[PDB]
Amino acid sequence: HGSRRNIVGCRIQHGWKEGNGPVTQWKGTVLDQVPVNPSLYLIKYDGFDCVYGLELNKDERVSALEVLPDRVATSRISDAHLADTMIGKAVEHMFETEDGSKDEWRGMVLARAPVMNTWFYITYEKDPVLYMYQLLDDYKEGDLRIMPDSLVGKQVEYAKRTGMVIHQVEAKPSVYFIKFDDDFHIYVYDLV
Ligand SMILES: O=C(c1ccc(C(=O)N2CCC(CCN3CCCC3)CC2)c(Nc2ccccc2)c1)N1CCC(CCN2CCCC2)CC1
Ligand SMILES: [Cl-]
Ligand SMILES: [Mg+2]
Repeated sequence: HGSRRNIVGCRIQHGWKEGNGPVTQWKGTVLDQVPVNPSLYLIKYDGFDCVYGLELNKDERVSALEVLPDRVATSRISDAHLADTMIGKAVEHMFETEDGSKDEWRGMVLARAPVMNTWFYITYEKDPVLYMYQLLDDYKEGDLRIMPDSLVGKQVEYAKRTGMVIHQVEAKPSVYFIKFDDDFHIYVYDLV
């Protein structure tokens, strides 16, 4: 009935059209495939640090999906001990604004990212979606300071809106990834 190759670990490009807007072009890297919903992929789009969830084969807003011949480089971590003990910790993450002023955001390092092995999954208190950064390099730069059964498959309802729990964070088993309807962000909540 039709068999194709898997796209996890591959870089892709596709067109995007929402509403009466024009078709825009995008490049990205497919990070993983959700077990409790294999149609849902986690993608890191070129030039942005949020991890997004899209059904790249069923979403009618997607067009001209192609797989690139690019091979994501398998670099070596410059500091395995720091990379290992940093996971699961609360952090202060320094960012830079327009005027050059510095914003500092409370976050938590969740895990090492797949496919891009020098990047880290991280979420923030005032922005609880899934982010990806090369945290070891910010740490050396001095912009990162470190501080001292599964619900996957269930649905969660919030009043601000329904989503599904798609992943349990290993280092913090009460923290889960949630994919909400009609929102391509991956939310990171503590479900207690
Ligand atoms: O460049 C972005 C950015 C990104 C995405 C977005 C943003 O929302 N999008 C951009 C790309 C995404 C790909 C998914 N589609 C791509 C094809 C299919 C679906 C989705 C949409 C954004 N939007 C924007 C830009 C200008 C004016 C109005 C809206 C902006 N930044 C700068 C860094 C900042 C960091 C915030 N964290 C710092 C500490 C804690 C929070 C985030 C915003
Ligand atoms: Cl904060
Ligand atoms: Mg603070």
